[PDB]
Amino acid sequence: SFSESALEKKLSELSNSQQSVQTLSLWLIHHRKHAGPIVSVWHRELRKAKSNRKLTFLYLANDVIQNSKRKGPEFTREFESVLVDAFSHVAREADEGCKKPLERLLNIWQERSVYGGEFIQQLKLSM
Amino acid sequence: SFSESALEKKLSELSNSQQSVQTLSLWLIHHRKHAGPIVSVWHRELRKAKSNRKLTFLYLANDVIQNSKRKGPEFTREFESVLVDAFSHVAREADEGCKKPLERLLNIWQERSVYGGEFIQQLKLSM
Amino acid sequence: SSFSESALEKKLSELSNSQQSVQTLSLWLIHHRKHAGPIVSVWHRELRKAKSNRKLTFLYLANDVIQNSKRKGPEFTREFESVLVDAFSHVAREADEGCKKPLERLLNIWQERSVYGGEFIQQLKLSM
Amino acid sequence: SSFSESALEKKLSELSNSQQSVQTLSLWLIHHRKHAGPIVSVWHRELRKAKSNRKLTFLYLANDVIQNSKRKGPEFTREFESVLVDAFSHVAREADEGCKKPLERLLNIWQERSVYGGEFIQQLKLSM
Ligand SMILES: [Cl-]
Ligand SMILES: [Cl-]
Ligand SMILES: [Cl-]
Ligand SMILES: [Cl-]
Ligand SMILES: [Cl-]
Ligand SMILES: [Cl-]
Repeated sequence: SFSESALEKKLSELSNSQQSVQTLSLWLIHHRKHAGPIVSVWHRELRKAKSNRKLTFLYLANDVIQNSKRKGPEFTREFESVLVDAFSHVAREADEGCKKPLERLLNIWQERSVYGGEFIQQLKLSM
Repeated sequence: SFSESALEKKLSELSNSQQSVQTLSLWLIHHRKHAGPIVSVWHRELRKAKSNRKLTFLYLANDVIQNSKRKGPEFTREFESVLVDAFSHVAREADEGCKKPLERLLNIWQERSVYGGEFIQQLKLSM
Repeated sequence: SSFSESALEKKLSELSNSQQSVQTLSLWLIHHRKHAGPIVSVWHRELRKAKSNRKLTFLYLANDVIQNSKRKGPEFTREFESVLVDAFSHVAREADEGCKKPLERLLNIWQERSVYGGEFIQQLKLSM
Repeated sequence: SSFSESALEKKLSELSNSQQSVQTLSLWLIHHRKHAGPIVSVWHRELRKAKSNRKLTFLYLANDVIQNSKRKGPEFTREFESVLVDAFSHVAREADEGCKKPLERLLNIWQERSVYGGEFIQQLKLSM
């Protein structure tokens, strides 16, 4: 049964596993009566989610919208109200911390003295 | 046995699987006699590799350098000559096409008429 | 991009487990629906060659192509009908036959590098 | 960041299969080596709760901590010695017991959405 608490839990559990997006999309479409609150929760949770989890939220929106069309235009219309905000948020958050693995790599190298501090500084500056 | 052809093949097969980097690092360290050509091939192949494959090449360099230290300083020294170039290349390539999934998403939405052209244009502009 | 079996092989070798990668390739395959026969044939050839951890994405791609091809014509539904059961069967067998592969590859790393003594590896190995 | 079992649980829940994620968490655990006992205890508790596809990363993290902890002291080598065999055994059992999970989840999607008739699903299902 649908509950906003059940949704927060499934969104929190939304992983990188290939089945994750489509499995959740099936449950969301079964509960299309609640399309408005679903999108409201999705939007709130997309903003709260970490930089690396955000892009999977848009994949979820894409799968839900595309597959909901054969059932009703409610998901298409509900998502339409938040998508400009959603895309602009993910696009700037993608930019801010795109080199996060590179920054993390140099931090590991510094802390584990993989190279000397001067060489670390050259690598940092090269970014 | 080591061959630059055997290396190109293993680098080409270097995937996202958790074991991929450390498994290849074991073979590269066994063949540390060839550290110079290994790094030369790695560097050439890192540049030829696609944007999404490039970061795994640096993870490979990190694992090789860290683990080679108990055997000899050759990998540390050989990598030192190319790392400023390697990091600067990955850091700009990360930036150029960070929003590649977002750009690809909008292209799917346009082509599959998920939303009308005017709404697609708003989403594009929001990036 | 103009259709060719070589272009398709390169696209399948670069296919990743991401939704945007499956769906971007799916757009190109449906644009080239005139070649559904050769497309399905190459897809199946490349699926069998593919690494155990890459096989599942091929099935996600087939489903995305079939579902989205319907509004364009019956070509892909028809072409995949004859191979999808065998394609799924292959993935079913290979997933069982290569299930222990990540733990075996992990153990291989630990046999070579772990600082715990020899009996520890045997204990891990026995657990499997 | 100051050490706490709650901070560690949050860090483990955000731990990804990427090298930079395993190694960044590993830096923090070795900095907090004074708490090796409680760290290993939480790690093991969180590994068992973790989704089948997330379990393997915990083992990569344990190995990175043990290898890099040595130059700092014997705390982590000592603490992981007593649990790593059981931790590995759990992953060995769960990988076999949940091997067919991705194909089963794929079939679940196709049962709900596929445009091929009912007999097709049964044929896929029989292949497993
Ligand atoms: Cl509710
Ligand atoms: Cl549905
Ligand atoms: Cl050679
Ligand atoms: Cl080694
Ligand atoms: Cl299409
Ligand atoms: Cl450390």
